Amino acid sequence: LPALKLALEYIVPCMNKHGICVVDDFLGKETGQQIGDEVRALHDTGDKITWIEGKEPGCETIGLLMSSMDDLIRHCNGKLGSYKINGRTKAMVACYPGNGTGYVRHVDNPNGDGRCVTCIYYLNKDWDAKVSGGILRIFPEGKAQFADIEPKFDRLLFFWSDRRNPHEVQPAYATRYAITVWYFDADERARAKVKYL
Ligand SMILES: COc1ccc2cc(-c3cnc(C(=O)NCC(=O)O)c(O)c3)ccc2c1
Ligand SMILES: [Mn+2]
Repeated sequence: LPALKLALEYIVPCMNKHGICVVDDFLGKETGQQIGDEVRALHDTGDKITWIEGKEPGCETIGLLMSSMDDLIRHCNGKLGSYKINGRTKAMVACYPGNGTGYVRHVDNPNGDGRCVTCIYYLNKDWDAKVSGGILRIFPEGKAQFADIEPKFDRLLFFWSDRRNPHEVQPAYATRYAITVWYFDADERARAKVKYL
């Protein structure tokens, strides 16, 4: 699907209706394999998370992914709830070493630091939840039933960052790589800037 078709006909209505969106095969085997090579390079060369602006040497494919997310979000702007997106963080590359680690139930932005949307990219090739686990569970503002998201390769996930989506990362018994970008709300972020100082 083209960027604006994907955005308008899927991500926008889907975030409004559920607040959680998954897009599979986002960039294809070739681009995704390259992204994975770069991430595996970052970790297998040498703080289990690192921040990438996208123009660093060797992260050019990562910057490509960040740019693609940006394109989607540009097309969603003004249609994603009442938020106006005017910026985003750098990309956080995250590693779960595979020793039974995870992340306890948490909320990304519970103190109004400006982040509304969370964007995760999964680079895990031939990943079996049964054997390796590492599933992300989102409990969408209650909603009676949670959502289990496998970190399947070339998968792009969006969800609201505020209290609406509490989520946990179930223990990982294989090495788990992902890339996360957060998108800001203009007004919330401007109020946050003043409070921090
Ligand atoms: C010390 O400075 C910081 C600043 C921000 C940080 C954010 C996270 C974080 C938050 N959420 C998730 C998550 O929900 N991941 C779901 C998934 O991977 O599928 C995650 O993996 C990692 C961890 C450490 C941080 C350290
Ligand atoms: Mn999180």
